[PDB]
Amino acid sequence: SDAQEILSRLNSVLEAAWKTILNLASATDAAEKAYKEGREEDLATYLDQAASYQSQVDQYAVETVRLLAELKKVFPDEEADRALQIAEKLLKTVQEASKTLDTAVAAAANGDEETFAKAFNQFVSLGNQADTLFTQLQRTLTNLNKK
Amino acid sequence: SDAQEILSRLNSVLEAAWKTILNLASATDAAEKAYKEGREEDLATYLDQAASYQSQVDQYAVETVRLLAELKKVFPDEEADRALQIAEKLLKTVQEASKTLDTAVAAAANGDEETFAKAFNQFVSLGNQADTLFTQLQRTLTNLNKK
Amino acid sequence: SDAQEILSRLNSVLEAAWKTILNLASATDAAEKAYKEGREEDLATYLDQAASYQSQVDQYAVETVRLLAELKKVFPDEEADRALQIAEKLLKTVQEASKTLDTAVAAAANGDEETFAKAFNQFVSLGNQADTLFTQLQRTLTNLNKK
Repeated sequence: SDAQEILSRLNSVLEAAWKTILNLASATDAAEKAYKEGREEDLATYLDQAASYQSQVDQYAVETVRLLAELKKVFPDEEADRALQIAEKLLKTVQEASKTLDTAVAAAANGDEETFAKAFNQFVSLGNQADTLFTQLQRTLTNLNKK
Repeated sequence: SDAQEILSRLNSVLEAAWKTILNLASATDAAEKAYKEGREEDLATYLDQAASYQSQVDQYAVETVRLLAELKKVFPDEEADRALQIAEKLLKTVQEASKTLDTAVAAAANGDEETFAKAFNQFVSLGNQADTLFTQLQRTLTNLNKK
Repeated sequence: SDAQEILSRLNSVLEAAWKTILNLASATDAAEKAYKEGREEDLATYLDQAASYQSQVDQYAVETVRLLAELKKVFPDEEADRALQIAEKLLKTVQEASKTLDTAVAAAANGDEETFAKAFNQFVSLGNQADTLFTQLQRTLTNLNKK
């Protein structure tokens, strides 16, 4: 409650989430390299790291929706509803990435490399889509904090 | 990686997975209660806890598949193939539980109770299917262990 | 140092402690269920989980007492002293709960249902006393926060 704690907690969440997204991208790049190189044990380690980071991204995206949902109850205006709709789409995308990574992780564990490569590429694309939404949300929040 | 060594590592993973499953069940029961009692914010915390334990169960289920896939490489076939098939099904089921719990967590944050309830009930049912597979897997492994 | 950093730290602590109190309630519910259903290994796990959350509650209560005393020094306030005396009752209560839970853990370990049942019932009751004090504490901090 009180929009100013909410907006400040939001900025902290998004700052932590961006770091997690960067770290996830380093794990993703490492996994792709290990796959190309044929190093299956390395790939397993990098996928497990990626899965861990993705779980944190998902958690932060959940918290982001919850904070903006609260903001919208406190100050029901067009802006608040727009910011919440972006965050809800961000959450949908990151959870779609999580599902796709799960498919890829299972396929690599099973040794089904065609399923793995397809799902892993879908996972990379969804991350890039999530990044676009993340930036959009940041721009909207700039308008809501008003310096 | 001898066969006796792999089988030992498996028994330890499944021991740890069972404890996580007990934690997941307590979190699930608590969420159901908070849901029934209309404690929105309490439910949110219990869903986050369930989601964390679920991700831990999924990681153990991945590790279990990886270990059995390795066991099938040290074998010229055995009841390894059957254990691996069960484990792969267990992983698929627990990942479906993660996917449905994600949907529920998002619907709860979005304030969409119909979508929450449908997904949460799917999550619970997949947990029961996973429990059956986990018990089946333990029974299969006992026959591979030789004491 | 500076009444506002102390207040924001107290805000963070009590928010973290409320989550821990939820986790304690879920473990307690789970132990009760395992006890009623006669699943002694499940019960032993859930008592251990309860004890862990209880001790985390204890630590947050310690930290809250220390922080309120610090606030009383640089922002003397009859609400800060009110909060401190509630926080100190809370600490005494949650410690008492830890003691009775220990008695229950030991009773379960010894397989002594008559000691166990008395200790467990006292533990649940103390947890309720603590929940009430925590509510009062929350309201008092809301007063101090003075919007």
